[PDB]
Parts: sequence; C-alpha cells; structure tokens
Amino acid sequence: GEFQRKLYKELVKNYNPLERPVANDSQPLTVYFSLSLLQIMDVDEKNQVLTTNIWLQMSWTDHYLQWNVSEYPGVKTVRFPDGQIWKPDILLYNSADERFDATFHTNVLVNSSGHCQYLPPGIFKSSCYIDVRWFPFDVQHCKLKFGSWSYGGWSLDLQMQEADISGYIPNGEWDLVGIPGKRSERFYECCKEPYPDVTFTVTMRRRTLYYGLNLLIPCVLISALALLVFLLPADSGEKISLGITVLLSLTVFMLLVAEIMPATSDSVPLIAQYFASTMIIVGLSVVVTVIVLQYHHHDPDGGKMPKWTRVILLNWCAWFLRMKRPGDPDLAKILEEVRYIANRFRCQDESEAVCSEWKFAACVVDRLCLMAFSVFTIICTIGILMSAPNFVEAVSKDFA
Amino acid sequence: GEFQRKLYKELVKNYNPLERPVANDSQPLTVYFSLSLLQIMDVDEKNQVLTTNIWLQMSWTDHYLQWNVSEYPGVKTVRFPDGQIWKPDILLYNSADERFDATFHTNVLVNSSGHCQYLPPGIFKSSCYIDVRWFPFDVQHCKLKFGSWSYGGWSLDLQMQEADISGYIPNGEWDLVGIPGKRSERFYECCKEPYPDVTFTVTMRRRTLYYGLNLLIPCVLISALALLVFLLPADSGEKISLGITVLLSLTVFMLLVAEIMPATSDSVPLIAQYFASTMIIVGLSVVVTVIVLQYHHHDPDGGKMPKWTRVILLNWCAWFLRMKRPGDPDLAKILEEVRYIANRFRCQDESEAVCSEWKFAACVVDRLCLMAFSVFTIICTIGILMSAPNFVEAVSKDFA
Amino acid sequence: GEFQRKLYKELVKNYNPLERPVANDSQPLTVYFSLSLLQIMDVDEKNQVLTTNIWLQMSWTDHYLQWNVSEYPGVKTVRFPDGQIWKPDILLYNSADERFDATFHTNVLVNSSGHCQYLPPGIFKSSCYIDVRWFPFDVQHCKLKFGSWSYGGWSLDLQMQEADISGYIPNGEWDLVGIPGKRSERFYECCKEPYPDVTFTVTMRRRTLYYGLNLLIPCVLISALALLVFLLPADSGEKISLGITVLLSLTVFMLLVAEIMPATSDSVPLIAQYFASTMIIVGLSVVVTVIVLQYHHHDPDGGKMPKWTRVILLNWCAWFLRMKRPGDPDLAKILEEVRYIANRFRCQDESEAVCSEWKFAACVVDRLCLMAFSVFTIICTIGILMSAPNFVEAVSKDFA
Amino acid sequence: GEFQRKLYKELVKNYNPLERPVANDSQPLTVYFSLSLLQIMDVDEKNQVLTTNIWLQMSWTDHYLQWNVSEYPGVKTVRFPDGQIWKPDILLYNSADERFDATFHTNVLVNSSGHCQYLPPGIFKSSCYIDVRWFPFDVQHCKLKFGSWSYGGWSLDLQMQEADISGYIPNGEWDLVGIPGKRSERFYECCKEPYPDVTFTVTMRRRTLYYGLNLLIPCVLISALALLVFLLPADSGEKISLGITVLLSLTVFMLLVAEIMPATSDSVPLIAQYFASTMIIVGLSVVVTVIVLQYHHHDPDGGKMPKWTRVILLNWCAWFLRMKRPGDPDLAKILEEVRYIANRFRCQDESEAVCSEWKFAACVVDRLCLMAFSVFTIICTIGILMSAPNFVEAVSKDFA
Amino acid sequence: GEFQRKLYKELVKNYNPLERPVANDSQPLTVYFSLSLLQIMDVDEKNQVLTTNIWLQMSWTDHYLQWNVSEYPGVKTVRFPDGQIWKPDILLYNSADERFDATFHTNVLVNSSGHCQYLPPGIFKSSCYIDVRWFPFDVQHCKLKFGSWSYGGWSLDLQMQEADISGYIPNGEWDLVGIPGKRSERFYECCKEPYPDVTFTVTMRRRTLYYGLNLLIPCVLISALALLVFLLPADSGEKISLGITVLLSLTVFMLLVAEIMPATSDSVPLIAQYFASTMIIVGLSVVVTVIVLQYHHHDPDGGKMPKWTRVILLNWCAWFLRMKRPGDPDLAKILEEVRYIANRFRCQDESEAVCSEWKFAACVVDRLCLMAFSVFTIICTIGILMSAPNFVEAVSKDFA
Ligand SMILES: *[C@@H]1O[C@H](CO)[C@@H](O[C@@H]2O[C@H](CO)[C@@H](O)[C@H](O)[C@H]2NC(C)=O)[C@H](O)[C@H]1NC(C)=O
Ligand SMILES: CN1CCC[C@H]1c1cccnc1
Repeated sequence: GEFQRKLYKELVKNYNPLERPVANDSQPLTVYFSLSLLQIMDVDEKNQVLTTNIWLQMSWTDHYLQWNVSEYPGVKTVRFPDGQIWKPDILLYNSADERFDATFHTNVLVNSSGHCQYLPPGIFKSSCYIDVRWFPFDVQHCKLKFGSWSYGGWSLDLQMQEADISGYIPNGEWDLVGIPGKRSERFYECCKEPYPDVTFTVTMRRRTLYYGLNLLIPCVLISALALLVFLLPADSGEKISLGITVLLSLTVFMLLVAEIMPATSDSVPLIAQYFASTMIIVGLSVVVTVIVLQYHHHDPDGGKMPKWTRVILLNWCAWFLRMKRPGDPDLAKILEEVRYIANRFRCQDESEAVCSEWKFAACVVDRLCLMAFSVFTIICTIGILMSAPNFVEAVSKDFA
Repeated sequence: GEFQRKLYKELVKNYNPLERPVANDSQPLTVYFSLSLLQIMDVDEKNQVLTTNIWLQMSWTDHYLQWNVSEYPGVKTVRFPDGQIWKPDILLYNSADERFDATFHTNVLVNSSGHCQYLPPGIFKSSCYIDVRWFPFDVQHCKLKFGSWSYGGWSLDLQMQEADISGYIPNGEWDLVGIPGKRSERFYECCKEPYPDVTFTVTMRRRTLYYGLNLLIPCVLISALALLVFLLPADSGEKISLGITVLLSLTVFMLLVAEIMPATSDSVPLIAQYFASTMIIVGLSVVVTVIVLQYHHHDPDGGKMPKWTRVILLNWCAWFLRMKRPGDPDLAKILEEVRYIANRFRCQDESEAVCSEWKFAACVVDRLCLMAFSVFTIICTIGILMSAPNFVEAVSKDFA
Repeated sequence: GEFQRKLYKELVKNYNPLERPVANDSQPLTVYFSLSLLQIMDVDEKNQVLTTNIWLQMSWTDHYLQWNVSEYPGVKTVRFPDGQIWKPDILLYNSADERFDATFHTNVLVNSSGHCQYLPPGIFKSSCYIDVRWFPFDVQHCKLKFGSWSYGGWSLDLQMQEADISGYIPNGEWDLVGIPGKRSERFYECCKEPYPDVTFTVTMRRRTLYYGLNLLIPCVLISALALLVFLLPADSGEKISLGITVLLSLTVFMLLVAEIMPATSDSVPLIAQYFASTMIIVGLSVVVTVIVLQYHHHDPDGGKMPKWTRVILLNWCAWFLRMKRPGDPDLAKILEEVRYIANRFRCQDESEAVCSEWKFAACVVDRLCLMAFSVFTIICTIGILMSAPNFVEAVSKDFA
Repeated sequence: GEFQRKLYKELVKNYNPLERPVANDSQPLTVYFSLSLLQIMDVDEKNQVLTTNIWLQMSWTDHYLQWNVSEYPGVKTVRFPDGQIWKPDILLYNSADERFDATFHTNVLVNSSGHCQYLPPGIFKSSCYIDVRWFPFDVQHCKLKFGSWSYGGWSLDLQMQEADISGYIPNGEWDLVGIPGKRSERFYECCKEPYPDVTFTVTMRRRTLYYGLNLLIPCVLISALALLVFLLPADSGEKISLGITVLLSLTVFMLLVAEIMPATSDSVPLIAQYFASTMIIVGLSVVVTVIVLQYHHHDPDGGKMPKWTRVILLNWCAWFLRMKRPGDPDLAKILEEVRYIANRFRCQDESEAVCSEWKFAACVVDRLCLMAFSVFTIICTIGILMSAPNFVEAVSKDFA
Repeated sequence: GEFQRKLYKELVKNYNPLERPVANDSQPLTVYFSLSLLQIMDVDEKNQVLTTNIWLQMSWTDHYLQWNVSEYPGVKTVRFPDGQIWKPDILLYNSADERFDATFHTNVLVNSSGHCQYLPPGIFKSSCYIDVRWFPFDVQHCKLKFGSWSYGGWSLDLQMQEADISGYIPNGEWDLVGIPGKRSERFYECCKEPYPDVTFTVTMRRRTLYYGLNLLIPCVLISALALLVFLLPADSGEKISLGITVLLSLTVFMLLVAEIMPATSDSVPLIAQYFASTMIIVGLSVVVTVIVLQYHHHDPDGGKMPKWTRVILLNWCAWFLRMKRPGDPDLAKILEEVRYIANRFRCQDESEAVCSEWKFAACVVDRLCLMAFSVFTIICTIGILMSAPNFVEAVSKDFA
C-alpha cells in the first residue's frame, strides 16, 4: 500500500545498523533473552555432544523505529531482514558445530512504538560433559551458555526470562526433568569490564527399559546358564566346551557394550563392573571344572588320597549335602592257573573300588562348588545392580 | 526486445521488496500453499528422520506488478530472481537439517495481471515419531508442518490446497498409503496473534517381503534345528555342543537385529518378544539336555530309582508313547574259584541291568521333552507373529 | 588494452541480466544442450544414488552482445562471470544432493557475433532405480533428467545434442554400455504450458570377477565341504560339529552379503535364492546325520529291525552300491559253573552280531544320502547360476 | 598512510577486473604456474581418491598496476583481495570434491612494477586410479591436472616451474618418490591456437611393515598351526575341530582384508590369491583327515584290504618313511566248553590283529600327507610372496 | 544516540579498508597475537588430526579511528564488522579442514585512542603427527602454526603473548600438560627483513585407566586361562578345544585393537608387541599339547621307549618335580586250553604296564611344560609392560 511504502521509505532515512538504538548514549540497552525447547535430537556419549532444536527469543526497544499509527492508518507492525537493522550478537559459547553460529536468520518484527522481537530457530549442537558412571541408570545435566560477544555490561544489559516447554515433543529415550536458567557475570582476561551471560541447565533422565531388556537380562541368563557345567556328569566330556563357549559369548557381549561408550578415565562404569564380575565368575568356574575333571580321571595306582582330603570330602561335605557313598598230578596245574585268574580279577576289583572312591569325591566337590558359585553370582549381581542411586525409581517408572 | 527491456526497467520503479503487495493495508493477503511429492528417499529409524523430495507451490497476487499486454505485445509473463521481489517466508517447522531451510531459491514467475507463482524444489529432512512396536508389519504417519515465520493471521491468509502425487516414484521398501493435509492456527507464547500453519501427514506402509525372507525364516529354521538335540542318542556326545552353537547363532542374529533399531523405551517390539521367546526355548532345551545326560550316565550302585520316578516314567509315559520296554582236594579247591568267577559275572549282569533301566528312563524323558518343546515353539511363534495388526494384509500383499 | 576496455564498457551499457536476449519478444530462444561424461564416481546400491562427473554444455545466441571486430582490432572473444549476463536456469530434476544445484559457476564465453557457450563442470548425485534381481550379473539404466525450471515451451526451445564420451575414464567395476538421450515435453499441474526436457540414460554393466572370486566360489567350496559329513565313521564323534560349524560359516557369509544389498521387497535376489538353497541343503544334511547316528547307536535289545527296513536297506541299496554285508560230585558243579560262562559268552556274541547289523544299515543309509545330496547340490547350484540372463556373456568377458 | 591511501585511490580508478591486463590485445598473457606440496593427507583405495595439502603458485604481470616509488615513498607492494583485480581461472580438472573448487581465496600481492603473485592454499581432493595388483607391495602414480577453463594460448599461455617439496612433511604410511611435471599443449581442429595445461605426477611407495606384520605373519602362523592335524593321534577325537576352526579363522581374515579393498575386477590381487591358496590347502587337509579317520575306524571284518593298498602303504612308504611294523563222562562236556572258550579267545585275537594293519596304514598316510602338505605350503607361500617386483626393496627398506 | 551516530558517520569518511593503518608507511605495524584454549574436542589417531576449541586474540593500533571523548560524550568504544576496517590476515598453516580458514568472523572493538581488539572463536582441525609407539602410555606434542599470509617484515611484525588456559575444561581422556609457545623469525634471500610466526605446542598425556581395564587386563586373564590345558587329564578330549578357543578369542581381540590403530610403518607399537608375544605363547602351548597327546596314545608294541628319553623323563625330572612313579588224556587237554588263557592274560598285563609307563612320561612332560610356560608368560608380560617410559607415573596417577 501507499502508506506502507511511505513508512518504509521514511523509516530508513539516516538509519545506521551499526548504531545502538538508545536515546542516551551513556545508558545501557536492556535486552531480554529466553529460549524455547522443541525437541532433543541426540545425546552422543562417545563424542559427548548434545543436539537439540530451540527457538531463541530476543526482545528489545528501538528508539528510532517509531511512528504515529494515525498518520499510517493501515500498518501497525513492520519487518526487517538481516543487515538492515541493529541486532544483538548473542552467541552460544560452548558450541560444537563447525560454524560457531547455527541460527537461521529470520526477520525482525517491529512494533508501532519501537519494540523489536527476534525469534530465530536452530538445530544447536553443544558440548556438555556426560557422566556414564551410573550407566544406564544415569541422569544428565548439560549446560547451554548464551551471551553477547562484543558488548559489555555498560553497553548491553542482558536479562533472563524463564524457558518455554509448552511445545516440547517427548523423546523416546530421555525424560525431561527440566531446564532452569541463571544469569551470571564474569571477567575475562581480554578486558576490564564484566560480560554478563545466561546459562540454561537442561536436566534429563534416561529411560531404562530398552537397555534393561536388551543388555542386562541376556547377561543374567547366560551367567546362570554357565552354572549348568556343575550339573553335567564328568563322563559326558562336554564341560570345557560349555564353559569356554559361555566365556566367548560373554566377551563378545563385552565388546558390544564397549563399542558405544566413551574412553574416559574418570571412574569405572557400573556395567563395566558387572561384566568384570561375570568374567571372573565364569573363569573361576572353568578352573574349578578343570580341577574336578582332574579328580575324576585319577589313576587308581598313581597315588593315595591324603587323609585330610579324604576326611573333608567324604565324611563332612557328604554329611552336609546328604550324599551317600556308593557301595591227580595234572590237577595242581589247573588249580594254580585258575587261582591266578581269580587273583587277577580280585586286583581289578580293588582298582575299580579305588576309582569309584575318587569319582565320588569329584562329584562331592562338584556339588559344593555349584552351591558356592550360585550364591556368589546372586549376591554379586544384586549388589552391583542395587548400588546405583535412583535405581528403584527408574524401575518403577519404566518397568511398571 | 525493446518492449521486454522497457517493461523490466519500468516495473522496478519505486519498488520496495520489503512491503506486502496489497492495495488496502488493513486487508490481509491470501497465499495459496500446496506440496508436490516426488520421492520418499529415506526413513531412518535410529535417528528417526524422514528424507523426502518435494516441490513447494506458493501462489499469490502482486498489486504493483501489473501491465497491459497491448503496450508490450511480445511479453506476457516476467520472471524475478531472489531478492528483487516480495516472497512469503514459509518454511518447515520440524526440520532436522543443519541449515534450518533446505529449499532451492528459484525465479518467481509473474502473470500479466499480478499473479505470482513460486515453485522451489527441495530435499527435505524432517523429524517424525517412528513407531517400531509392530516391526516389521508397521504403518508410519509422519507430519510436515509448514508455516510463515513472521506473518500472523492479520496480514497473511494461508489457504491449503491438495497435495499432488501424480509424479510420485514408487519406493522399493515403503508403499505409500496417502498424504492428506489440514490447516490450523495456534497461539504462541511470543505474541497475542493467531499464527496459521498447514500440516501434511504422509501415511506409508512397509513392504515386509525382504524382512520376512531374510530375518524371520532363518530364525524359524534355526529354532527348528535346535529341536534335533532330543532326537540325538546320548551315547555320542554332541548334544551340549549343538545346543550351545545354536544359542550363539541366535545371539549374533539378535545383535544384528538390534543394530538397526531405535533405542526407545515406549514399548517392547514384536521382534524383540519373538527373539526373547526363542532364547528362552533354547535355554530350556539346554537345561533339559543336561538333566537327560545326568540321568543317562547315572552310576548303578550310587542310588535306587525312586518309586515316584518309576511310576511316572517307566510305565505311564511308556504306555502313552507306545515305547516298548527293552528286556582229590584240588577237585574241591577249583570249585570255589569257578564259583567266584561266575558270581563276579552275575554281579556285572545285574549292574548292567540297572544301567539299562536308567538309560531307558533317559530316553523317555527325551521323547517327552521333544513333544512338549515342539508344541511350545509352534504355539509361541504363531501367536507372536499373528498378534500384530494388519499382518494378513501384509502377507497377502507381499508374498501373494 | 584500450580496445578491450572500450568494448567491455560498451557491452554492459543499458544491459539488463533479467531479460531474454531475443531480437523479437514473441519467438522462442533456441538453446542447444549437451553433456560430457568424465567418470562414474560411485553407484550406491543401498541408497540407490549414482555419483558422476560431467560437464554440461549450453549454447545460445545473444542479440545484444555483438560488435564489429574491425572497430576493436585484436579482441575476438569476451567473457562474462556469473550474475552479469542472462543464463538458462537449467537444473537436474533427479538431484539427490542436499543442494539441488551441484554445478560450479564458471565464466561464459561470448563470440564476436553473440554466440554464448557455457560449460560448467560438476559432480552430480542423482537418484535412479538400482535393480538387484540378477546380482551380480546385472545391467543398470540410470536416468539424468535436465530441464529449464521457469521457462516454458513458448519461451525457451530446448534442443538435444549427442553426449561426449571421448574423455571417459574407464571404471574398475562398471563397464559403460552407452549413454543415449531423448527429448520430451510434459504437462505439469502448475500451469497450462508444455515444458521440454532432455533425459540421458546411462546404461552400464557390472564386471563380475571380484564378486565371483570373493563371494560365490568360497560358498561353493563350503557347501562341498559340508558333504564330507557323509564320509566320517560314526565312532569319530565329529559329524555334528562339522555340520554345525559349516552352517555357522554360511550364516556369517549371509550377513556379509546382506549388509551391502538394499532392503527392497520388489523381488527375490538370485544370490538370496542361492544362499537359501545352500542353507537348506546343509540343514537337511545335519538332520540326515542325526538320523544316521540314531541308527548307529541302537540298543541291541531295544527292538527288532522291521522286515521292510531290512529288505530295503540290507538288500536293495546294498546291492545297488556294491557293498557286501560283513559275513566226583564236585565235577558236576564245575561243569555247571563252566556252562553258565559259556552261555553268557554266546549271548554276548549274538548281541554283538545284532549291533553290527544295525551299524551296517547305518553305513548304507549314510552312503545313499551322500550320493543324493551331492547330486542335488550340483544341480541346484548349476540351475540357479545359469538362470541369470547374459550370464554366459558376463563370464566370458570377465574371465576369458 | 597518506601516500598509500592516494596510491590505492589512484590505482583502482577506471580499472575493470573483467579486462585481461595486456598492453597489446593481440598478444597473449604469460602466466607461470607451480605447485608446493606439504602433506599426503589421505589415499583412499576403496573410493580411489587422494587428499593432499597444496599451495598453488601463480605469477603474471599487470599493465595498469604500476607506479613510481619516488612519487609514493615507503610503498613498494600493494595487496588486492578477491573480486577487485583480474585473476586467472586455473582449475583442477580431475577434482573429486562436492565443490569443484577447493582453494581458499587469499590476497594478491603486487610489485611496484606490476608483477602479480598469488599463492592460494588448499586441501585438494582429486581422483586417481589406484592400482592394487601388487598390494601391499605397490607403487602408485596419481595425476593432478591443472589448466585454465576459458582461456586459450592466444589469450593465456601457461608456463611451468618445478614443484617445491622443501616443506614436505613425511607421512607414516606412504613414501614420496617424486613429483615430476609435464606441460601438455593441446590443439583443436578449428584453430592453430595452443592450449597449455600442467600435469603433476605424484609417485608414492607404500611402506609395508604394518601390513606385513598384521596380515601376512599371523596368516602364516595359523596356516602352519593347521598342519598339526597330521600329528594328532586318531584315538583322540579332535582332528576335525582343529581344521574347521582354522578354516573359520581364515574366513574371518578374508573378511577383514576384503573390508578395505576396492571391488575392481581389473586383476586378481596378490593378497587375494594368497588367501585363496591357504583356503585350498586347509580344505585339502580336512579332506585328507577325513580319509585317515575312515582308514583308522575300519571294521575288522568289513573286507580284505586291497593288494595295491598293502603293497604300497605297508611296504614302500614304510621303507621310505623309516617306520617299522608294530609287532568221567561229564569231564568231556567240561572239555568241550573249555575248548569253546579258548576258540572264542583265539578268534577275538585274530580279528584284533587285522585292525592293527588299518591303524598303521592310517599312520603312514598321516605322516606322508604331513610332509607333502609342508612342502606344498612352503612352496606356495614363497612363490606368491616373491612374485611381486618390489618385495626385495620393501624387505630391505622397511623390515631391515 | 546522536553523538554516536555522528561519530559513526565521521569515522568512515574517506576510510579505505584496504590500506594498512599506519601513520608512516616506512615502519612496520606491531600486532600482538595469542590464543585461549577451551577444550580438546577430539584426538584422531587414525586420521592424524586434532580438534580443538580456541579463541584467537589479535590486538593492534589504528591511526585513523581516533576521536576525542569530550566532543562525543558517553561514547567510549565502537564496533565494526568484517569488511569495513582493516584486519590482519592471520591463518593457521597446519589446517586439515575442507575450508582452510575455520574461524568465525565477529566484530572488532575500537577504543577512543585507536586500539583494536579482535577475538574470533573457532573449532580448529589441525594435522599433527601422532606417535603411537608407546600406546596406551602415550604423550603427544601437537603444533599449531599461526602467521600472516601476505605481510612481511616492514609490513606487519607479529608479537607474542602467553596463551590463556584459565578457561580450560578438563577432558576425561587426555591430561593437559602445557601449551608452551614460541615466536620465530624466518629470513628470506630477498632482503634483510624478518618474517615472524607463532607456534603453540600442546602437550597432552593420555589417561590410561580405560585402556588398562578394557585391553590389557582381560588379555592377561585369558592368557593365564590358556595355561589350564596343562592341568586337564589327557583322558578328556578337550585340550585342543581349550587351546584353539583361546586362540580365537585372542585373534578377535587383536582385530578389535587393530581397528583403532593407524597404519604407520615407522615403529612397532607396544600393544602390538604384547599381542604377538601372546600369539606365540598360545601357539607353542598348542604344539606342546599335540606332542603330549602323541605321547599319551602310544602303541604298546610299536616301539620301546628310548634310553635317553627314559633317563631324562622318568628319573631326573621325576625327582626334580617330586612325582611318585605310579603303581586220562582229557586232563592234558584241559591243561593246554587253560594255559592259553593264562598266557594271554599275562601278555595283556605286560602291555598294560608299557602303556602306563608311556602315560606317566606324558604326564611328566605336561608338568614340565606347565612350569616353563608359566614362567615365560609372566616374564614376557612384565618386561613388555615395564619397557615403556612414564609407566610408573601413569599407573600412580590414573589407577591410584
Ligand atoms: C583504549 O584501550 C587500550 C587498551 O589497550 C588502552 O591501552 C592501555 O591503557 C592502559 C591504561 O593506561 C595502559 O596501562 C596500557 O599500557 C595501555 N596498553 C597499550 C598497548 O598501550 C588505552 O589506554 C585506551 N585509551 C583510552 C583513551 O581509554
Ligand atoms: C517445469 N517447471 C519445473 C517444475 C515446475 C515447473 C514450474 C512452473 C512454473 C514455475 N516454476 C516451476
């Protein structure tokens, strides 16, 4: 319209985008800054980078861009692109994007009295410390620091407004505990003037159903399956195969776990402790199985069972576990030959009895170690899992 | 020509590209918006991003860009590049691209009476919720929300038109169901003026032939092979090794499947339930194999067969399964020797009888568990596979 | 020089880069379009994207860029950069690049009579359907569709010229069959004016030496090795281990091939059919091995061999394979004791004979299944490989 | 300063950056072109690209940018940024980057006498054919082609200078042999105008210590370990597991090497034929092991051993291999039973004496195949490794 | 404000952003350069690049941009954007980014006396040589080389200020040691003028808790478990299975380690030496196991034990290891038929004695090799781990 054209022509006369729009030069310009979170796109733990979608909110007052609406009956607000108006240089300090600024430059909407709004959208990638000590039951706090780059405290007065989460779209993996903000003032080695900034601390909680049913339960099941090696009879020579293949499955699971975790040396993660405990238990079970097989195949005349071992294994541990241990001239020549055969059979019977005793001792050791290893596995698993904080509330929120 | 040159020179006289091309400033400007889909290029479930190829269609009326064809006989339409004509700032709200605007700026074609058309092509990436509860028999609805950033409802009148899919190129993995659209207007915390927007909901269905052939058939066949352990004689030791190798194969298949799936905790996927059921069945098979092996290698004099075990296995189940039950002084001194030899043979005889009885019990247990596990696996796989909605439709559309 | 400076000053006088350089505003402007292929950079089958290196070739005639060479001695050609003279807005419709234009804007060479040439180099990513039905003996036709975006048939008359391949650099994996071109005009839902375009079809063939030697032959030897299970004697307990290990290796190969191929449900790939056949054969071999082991370890007193089973296995198949089937009062007490031992030995001998007969039947079944499986796998592999079209051409070209 | 301010004001007066700075328009402009390499950042064989760090060097003479130093004391050189003075359009033809140009436009430094110098830096990404025939002992020649895009020899005649490698930073994998340059002069069919271009050939030699220590040596060790199947006694049923597990390790190594290799079908690479030979050797070892196991477990009465098998294995191969051949009325009825028992024992001993011959034949075949396979693997490995032309150079430079 | 509006109008009057802002053109302009480090974002060992977050700091003095604060009250500083005032062209030579300059162009702040400050932020990708010989216990020195591109001695002399690390954010992987810098002069053959540059050497120490808990310890544990083959009785067919399964775990773990190393042939890394040592240890263990099994299953009448072998393995080593050495006519017919049985039993007994001697010799060999390998592996591991510098500091810092 003619009035719009006239206003647009009159508004830009003698205007200078480099100038701060203040009536008095020695007074700071107040700028209100706020943030609107729409979605959390990614939390990369290996690279420790948070990718979110946010709209910035910058509102201030322009002294020159004012007019009387009576003289311009139709128009009420105007709009200016980048480069034709003065804008604050609000930047994210801890950005991780290759381009340090990742905001789409939209229009600035101007009031009939000079008020200016600026709502640029953006996919922001920032670097925040990520703690994996209590993984997967962890809670993360990532900071977002915004501030003016070249305007101090005596030039641009930054004020904070509470963040907006009405448009938030819930994420599948991460809950949103919340985003509080605070305004701080700092001194930099460059200069001798305070530089205010606004920091929003996004606090999220990880939902644990996926990891719990994909990574924890299989490990428990395989660890419990590794205990069947103590139930197999020694004659069926397939004990080392069982133990070593369970160990192989466990170590490939360990590699799968480690491929998604950053190589930080602050502390030992909970799942790392879990996998170490499972590794140790399976290795000890393999060692015990080797000892049991050594007992089972003992050479009957190789040696004698020591008295202490005989007592401990035969009369005490069997009592504990309620196990019962099993069990005419020509005539003389024929006589001595059949006597020789009978003596040979008697010696064979004694050797068999000794072998049976050794086999029973092996079975007793096997059962005792089965009981001990089951108790160890249960106690270690329960302790490691319940050591983490907020585990109860994570379980209650996710699995129930 | 001279007419074209003069018309271009005249049409830009006192033209401000910063004003809405309207005759009456109070009245809004109507802009017709539409979309033209060309190809659905990618659907990333892990990152939950939809990548498509679309042409936007914007149509409006410019009041200043009008002329008489009689004065310029040759010229009928003109073309204005980016930055020299007023264009709506319509963009995608939910964009998952590093640059928030992924459209290609092209010329605007202008009528002889002020009708401007704008057809910018683009490769658009958006973030939409991906539901994997019914993988692979799932249907996805992804929303594209377009709107003007800085023009409210009192200055811009966004009117929806119907999407065009006449040039759509079918995809080899996703079968397009449709793409309806709807207009809405919302209130934002920024301001006190309604803002309209247009949302197009792409509804698509996944073709399941590839997944059904490459992922479900191998698992079914491998689980069926896992049931061969109950048909394997216990004399040859190959049962534990076979079962554990099948377990390893299931583990690698599970990791391969989980490599491509989102780590969400909204619900337990159907494929995850299927894999868990198969894992449990194979683990129970290994446990039963251990029990049968322990029964078969039972030492003869190490105990007596319980009456309950006898009455459960040796008679009842054998009847039900129709398995037949398999069954001068020297003239003195030589006599006790031959009696000793005969008695030793007799003792060996009834020991062998007891061992044969135990082996028959083991065979009975093997047959029982074979039947039970076959029934269980068939029921479980059929129920899990058929529990998903629109599964018969997917089968009848892909396989037949 | 002075003449060059004068000419450059005169040419840009009153020149508008927005108008079509035509003497008459009604007649269309003829533009000659051509392509120069340099290399086939990539063919992503999984994403279905063709990346090529090409020089476009646009030629037209400009009415305003003319001068008399006599008045400007020495200068015979001028050059104008991007944004100072009119250029066609020719784009690639099938672009899969994040930016719809992947051309490098070079200079425009202008004649002494107004003939303008424009050869912008570029690396182009386009979307074409990659058929994988006959992997790896397949031929691909990928389309590159170029056209003007905002100029209709009444303004820009597009013309086609034969593509140039004189600078083609041969690719190590693809053989260029050819690159024909066609010109068509289509009607779009936007407007009521035809829009001409030029489509170039790149037809190329895949060389099948790498795949044949790395992926098909090793599977053939693995399948052949799987047949050795029908030669191991049953006493050596390794048949199940061999079969299951071969099956695991085949599954690993299956995952390796599956991770490069698209997830399309359009058709069943030939390689998928071939691997499915190999896996089915191996599984059937494992089942047959289980049956043979069950026959071999038969209880001597379990059950008599059926008459039909005897008359078949021990006679018909036995003759077919030309294998022959193997084959004083104390004196009374002494006699009665010796007779019992003799009778026990006789019973043992008869049981041994029965066991030997069962083992011979198992061997017969083993050899019969060996012959059957070898024939079946040979014919299946030959048929699947030979079913592909141009298989003979591919093998001849890539091997001989 | 005022002097350089006045100089800058005077120089750009009536200056056209589109004009070729030559005093005489008929004469062409001499441009000296050179390259300075700093680093071979990457050599990708799968994608066949070369990434290097390069400073270009362009030198020419300007006719209008000249001044007298006496009139402007203290000013000897000036500097002009991109887009304000004429610059050559030299480009790299065989580029492999999404943007065709990969240079960083720096300033142009200018003489007091008009000689212009220009040194843009860049991370250049070109495409060259990477031969892989003699991998790892391969030498690569990659060509960089530079030329003007729209200037001929009667407008701009390119010259040469030797490439500078004084600042080259040695790479840890590739050894630089040289960077020779060739100046090509192409003629068209229309015109006698030369067209000069400059091509630089980077010659690189791969340092093979890493590959020879991580791929060749472990494969040799595992293949040698695979030869122990001919040393294991057949009684311990573990002759098949060794071979199958070694074959699985070989397949894993083949997958590892195939992950990094291009899919070109130009020739069979050295590492590929090496792994094929090892595959064949292992498979033949498994077949021989099956034959030996068949010999060992022969039935005692399943058929007389062939005369040829006797006369060869038991005599000739035994002589060669220096292995020796290992090795009242009731009283009559009592007599009959004792004779029966003795005859049974005689028959058992005679039958047992037959199996010893089969076991000895198995041992003979085992040792003979051991020596044969040792010779085979040694010959194949030595020949395949020494077939490369650079083997001696590589082993004398890297390992020594 | 009117004062700053007038000041901004006055400052840019006759200002040329091309000339060097110095009062006397014969004197160099002093520029102070430094940087502030914020974070070490990534250290890529495979690609040999270093990603850091850095704020440059360049300060100088401008002769023209000066004013008296009395005439413009309330205005103390001004801000100019890129392209409106002169700035140094300081770049980083070691850049590894696609765009050579990765800095972000912010405003330049000018005081009342003409002092100019410029602090652009950036994420810089440098290319520094990474020495991986002592990995994990590694210390890295990475150089950043900053300098002007087209300014020399009497044009611009660069001066150093100390780097600032007061804002450094600790990394969980690398422990920063220091960032010492150096100002260096390069002299040309042209003329006596220094060319200054500034080099900053970042020294980082890797924190080795993650690697020591994920690579070294599990390798030690599995290698120790590989020694259990020397405790398994030979009667259980699992020695080869144990050894080769441990070998498989070792080789897959080696492949994982090689996935993260760079393919540099300058030196052999510590972890590679350790893995090779474990390879040889396990292979020799397998060979010894084969020899022991060969001794165990020796034919009783296939050859007497050599005298040397007897004296070595039955007296000397047995006393060393303290192993006990393990454990009417018819009557004539009866006599003859009984003597046969008696003599056969005696022959069986003596053959059993020979077999027992062979088995005891095998056990002695097994124990000897157990002790030898147990010493060897400990010695090799301790030596390899302790052969690295700063190992004691690394453990005492990371672990304790
Ligand atoms: C404008 O800013 C500069 C910042 O360097 C001031 O220069 C410093 O001023 C302090 C105060 O006397 C001195 O201690 C420093 O030695 C100065 N630095 C240098 C390199 O000279 C400068 O004084 C300020 N000018 C005005 C009018 O405020
Ligand atoms: C044929 N052109 C290219 C695609 C749409 C169509 C068009 C028509 C009018 C204005 N812009 C584009």
